[PDB]
Amino acid sequence: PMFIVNTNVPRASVPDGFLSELTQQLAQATGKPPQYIAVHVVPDQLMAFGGSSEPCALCSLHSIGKIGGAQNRSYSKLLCGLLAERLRISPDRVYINYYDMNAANVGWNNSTFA
Amino acid sequence: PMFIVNTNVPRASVPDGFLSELTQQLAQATGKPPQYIAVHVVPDQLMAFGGSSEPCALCSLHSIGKIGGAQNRSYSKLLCGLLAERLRISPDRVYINYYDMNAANVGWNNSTFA
Amino acid sequence: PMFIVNTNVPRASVPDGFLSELTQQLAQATGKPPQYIAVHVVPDQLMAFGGSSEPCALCSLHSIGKIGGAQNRSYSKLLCGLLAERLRISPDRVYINYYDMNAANVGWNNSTFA
Ligand SMILES: O=C(O)c1cc(-c2cn[nH]c2)ccc1Oc1ccccc1
Ligand SMILES: O=C(O)c1cc(-c2cn[nH]c2)ccc1Oc1ccccc1
Repeated sequence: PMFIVNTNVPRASVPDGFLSELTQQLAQATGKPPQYIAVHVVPDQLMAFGGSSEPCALCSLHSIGKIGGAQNRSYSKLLCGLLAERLRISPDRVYINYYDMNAANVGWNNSTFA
Repeated sequence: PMFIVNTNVPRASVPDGFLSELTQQLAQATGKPPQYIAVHVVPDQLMAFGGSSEPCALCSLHSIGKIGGAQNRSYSKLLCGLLAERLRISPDRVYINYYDMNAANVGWNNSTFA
Repeated sequence: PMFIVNTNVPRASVPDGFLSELTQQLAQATGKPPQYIAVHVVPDQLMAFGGSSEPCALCSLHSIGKIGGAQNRSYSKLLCGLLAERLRISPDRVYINYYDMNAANVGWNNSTFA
């Protein structure tokens, strides 16, 4: 999968090791090999949630297959938990958008998937 | 609703309270509870529109329902106007990608909206 | 179309005129009018690909209508070729997500397309 986090929480508060932990945990959760997992964190952002500048996060999980009701709930729980634990962002100020990418619509290594 | 603005307009040009303004106008325009309205502004971007460096913006508005023909026309007029008045970006150098997210694909507060 | 590059390659490693080259090349590959081609490059990002933080890119290319595997493979090679040659990014560490936007869900110039 591809996972992206945008947040108003500053650079300093992003623990070293956090990108690795997202890669590890996302492999463990999705049933996907970690070699192709991409993770992206953007701190120091001018954003708001409900109008308020209290810590928040706008996130994105792109996957080729394996997206739906029950799975997206378990990923939400895992990643909210991780953002709360590591960046002190409350779960109710996190949004995670899930996308099921069709294989031909994902470019990689001078071509596309499958 | 989630609204994101990326622009080559510098940090200094974004007026104080712009995020709240976007949150008020989006709450009106969509009829949605204000607590669910997220906004994000990214200034100083290395962007071009038509190959030119002139002020421009690339935006997106994600929502669970309330996305379609007339609504999007109206959102575009509202939002381009706000970007013209506040950021001094000509409407013809603005894109806003609209997305109608299914409830099961939007994570929040340790779960999804399903 | 709209092309967006996010990378951990620094600001300085991005050559001058790279946005015009991307605009040039996208116009000649796709046949689309250059005036509506939007490009966005975001250097110095905190990201990892396959657990590792060697130079990488997570990209997107949005078009109105008409997406297929033949075109996407050609765009992938073209775009991967430009990132190798100019940004020193190995093609096996580049994702490009393709999207077929409906005309009505792309806001522009106070209205939407078609
Ligand atoms: O988890 C995925 O399905 C997966 C998803 C993506 C992706 C990048 N942007 N949008 C989607 C890339 C590689 C993947 O992993 C693969 C690993 C091996 C073979 C095929 C895909
Ligand atoms: O190349 C495209 O398909 C195209 C894509 C977009 C777009 C913006 N955000 N997401 C997609 C806008 C105009 C386009 O070009 C057009 C040219 C003429 C008429 C309509 C669209």
